[PDB]
Amino acid sequence: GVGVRKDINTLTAAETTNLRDALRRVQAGTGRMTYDFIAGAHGYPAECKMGEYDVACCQHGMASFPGWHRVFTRQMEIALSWEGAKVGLPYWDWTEAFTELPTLVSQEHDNPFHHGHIPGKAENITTTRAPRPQLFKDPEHGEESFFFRQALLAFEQRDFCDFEVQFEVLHNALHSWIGGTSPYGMSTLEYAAYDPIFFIHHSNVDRQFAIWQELQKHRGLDYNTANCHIQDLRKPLEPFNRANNPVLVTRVHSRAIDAFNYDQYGYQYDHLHFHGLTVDKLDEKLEKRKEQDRVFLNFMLRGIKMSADVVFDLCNAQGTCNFAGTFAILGGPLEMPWNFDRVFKYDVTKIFQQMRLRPDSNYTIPIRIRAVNGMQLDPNLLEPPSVTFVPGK
Ligand SMILES: *[C@@H]1O[C@H](CO[C@@H]2O[C@@H](C)[C@@H](O)[C@@H](O)[C@@H]2O)[C@@H](O[C@@H]2O[C@H](CO)[C@@H](O[C@@H]3O[C@H](CO[C@H]4O[C@H](CO)[C@@H](O)[C@H](O)[C@@H]4O[C@@H]4O[C@H](CO)[C@@H](O)[C@H](O)[C@H]4NC(C)=O)[C@@H](O)[C@H](O)[C@@H]3O)[C@H](O)[C@H]2NC(C)=O)[C@H](O)[C@H]1NC(C)=O
Ligand SMILES: *[C@@H]1O[C@H](CO)[C@@H](O)[C@H](O)[C@H]1NC(C)=O
Ligand code: CUO
Ligand SMILES: [Br-]
Ligand SMILES: [Br-]
Repeated sequence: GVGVRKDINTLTAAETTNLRDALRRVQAGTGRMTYDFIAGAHGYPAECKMGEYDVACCQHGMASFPGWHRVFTRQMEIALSWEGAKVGLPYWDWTEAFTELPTLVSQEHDNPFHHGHIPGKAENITTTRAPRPQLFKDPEHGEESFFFRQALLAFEQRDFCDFEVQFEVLHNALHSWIGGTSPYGMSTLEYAAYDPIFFIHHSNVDRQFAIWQELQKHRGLDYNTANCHIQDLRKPLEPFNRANNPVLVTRVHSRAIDAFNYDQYGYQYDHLHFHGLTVDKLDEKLEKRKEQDRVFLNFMLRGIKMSADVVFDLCNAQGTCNFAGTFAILGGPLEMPWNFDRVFKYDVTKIFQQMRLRPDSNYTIPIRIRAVNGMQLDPNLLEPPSVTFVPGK
């Protein structure tokens, strides 16, 4: 139990009550660490500097994102343990089909997981959620969950920095589509960590990282280190490196390169079976996907000082158009500027096949970009995608 992250759907009523009691104490600010102190490491109030400008400390849009958020998620989990939690932060596997948010977080009354207070505002100013409909309805009408298929393409990657782009962009969709137009909530960088669902999401995100590390181990590849962005992964994961961090284990292991070894931080998962597949069976499924000829769109992403949803259509030369996919960017005015150094890949094989289009056919791919407050943005904010054909192996 202690330090064990369980699937949220396996919690007992006693474990649920215990986690709620521990979070209530962390949010009350009377305990060893306060919810504000921890949540403030992520976005608002800006706790980092980029020269003279105050910026959010969370690392996004870069190879250090998984390690930064691994350490952050453990920091909150330790705060809960110090206030009596007997289990670790449960993970919600949102790659399984679901029709509503987990009851742990959706219960409105007597539930610390429902929302968080915004520091600096009156006590009744809290995070809210405004969930977007595609959170619950597969926008591609495909086989299994939209999020499952996106996760498989991430898990296919055999290099950490290639994995990381797929991984992080998938994780953005849950932020965007839980928070929606909420002024304070999951869909902005500034306030997302004040909603306790942040940490249920990031427990699952961290478990996906752990699953990919198991895949890399089984493949005979790097899983406790990486050979890309080598100096970047040695930078401090601010603010966890600072002397006022009361948690020894996160303060002393406060580089992304240290964060590959999650055991040393004192936690583990109940298991790492992805949809009840062992690691060898998962990798077998990934290898089978690679036997087919596929078409991908390739997007170059960068921070745009806001969060947004991108949608694209595939239109044949006669003007018949079908929805071809979607992804999200997480951000806000406090973001550290960023540009990925490689494409974000998006599988459009099925929609090309169904429209009887080859990659070298005549077609267009219209792009739309909408900020999470609902405002349409200029599609030219992002470079148009490129098209690749990948023959089956
Ligand atoms: C959500 O909670 C907020 C916050 O309310 C606070 O917390 C709750 C728990 C209670 O303790 C409240 O007493 C407390 O304020 C609620 O918003 C509050 O609602 C009440 C009732 O409508 C308002 O009362 C009115 O208050 C004004 C005076 O407001 C001045 O003084 C307040 C301190 O008493 C300050 O918070 C205000 O910012 C404001 O300060 C003024 O600043 C000007 C500068 O131009 C100067 O004149 C002075 O510096 C000062 N003026 C004064 C003191 O006259 C009063 O005139 C009026 O007659 C009412 O009594 C609260 O003002 C209001 N607070 C805020 C911050 O908006 C919401 O109602 C809650 N919402 C829900 C949905 O529940
Ligand atoms: C694309 O359209 C042009 C005319 O606009 C035509 O000459 C060409 O054959 C078309 N290509 C395909 C692959 O249909
Ligand atoms: O939180 Cu900083 O990105 Cu999920
Ligand atoms: Br709400
Ligand atoms: Br580097």
